[PDB]
Amino acid sequence: VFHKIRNEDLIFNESLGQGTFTKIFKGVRREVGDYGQLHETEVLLKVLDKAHRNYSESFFEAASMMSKLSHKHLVLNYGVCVCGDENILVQEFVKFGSLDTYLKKNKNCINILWKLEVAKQLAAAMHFLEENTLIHGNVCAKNILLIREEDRKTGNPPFIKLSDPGISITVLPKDILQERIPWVPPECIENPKNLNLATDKWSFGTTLWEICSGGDKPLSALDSQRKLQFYEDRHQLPAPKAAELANLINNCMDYEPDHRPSFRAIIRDLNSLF
Ligand SMILES: NC(=O)Nc1cc(-c2cccc(F)c2)sc1C(=O)N[C@H]1CCCNC1
Repeated sequence: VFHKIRNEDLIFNESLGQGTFTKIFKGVRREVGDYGQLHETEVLLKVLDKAHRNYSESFFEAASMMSKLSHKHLVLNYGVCVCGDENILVQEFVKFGSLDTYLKKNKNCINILWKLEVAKQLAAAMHFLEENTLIHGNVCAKNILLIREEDRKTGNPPFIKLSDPGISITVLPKDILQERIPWVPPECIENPKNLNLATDKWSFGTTLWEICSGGDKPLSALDSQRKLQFYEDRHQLPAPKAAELANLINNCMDYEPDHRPSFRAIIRDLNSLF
């Protein structure tokens, strides 16, 4: 199902961080492109920790998810590297990296109309998954990649893409899920089998909170057991200073999954701002 790329066509360079049970690297891919021309393509190389190769089917399923469909806001997958004892995804390389990084570093420079722009693009991506009845399962600012930055001359907005969700929370071990509170919904903490489309509405609300808070991670001062108890007492996240989106956030982060608004409704809400 995955296109096969030979290890000798791939150079592994700098380390770009890690995900849950994964390492990610900037790489270079030599390939034949349109019109027969040879190219050196920057790629993202994503390697599943060999200590955790038992999650490999989830690893590769989460990727084929993003390539079932084609959409302008979904990161492209190029294939899998065929090299022996290893599990390596080859993906589009996004130059400006993760949204959470970019929010922390540019906290000052971001205004309400940049949040709103990014928030809209994300909602358009989620709307598109919605219509296809496709669950992402791991919406968060770190899984949003900045294709391009705002341009203060052309007035052109940033453009973001959504990364694949990684190993699924249906198989991940319980303390990973609990540390992912409050991106993981209450119903999924209670039972990961409760993964639904309404999962992504909650996480979207958490991601909007991240976007309005300049790289702050919600509930970060709270250890695991307190995160759990936050959900027992049915608390809501604090209103972000930039508070234009607090009501939308709370509306998405509804403890009742069936009451979370559709992304069509969310987009209307976002489009009704001055
Ligand atoms: N495709 C691509 O460029 N990805 C990509 C590019 C990143 C990046 C790009 C430029 C500079 C830099 F420091 C990092 S980070 C990242 C990524 O996908 N990170 C994972 C880590 C944890 C959760 N899943 C997101």
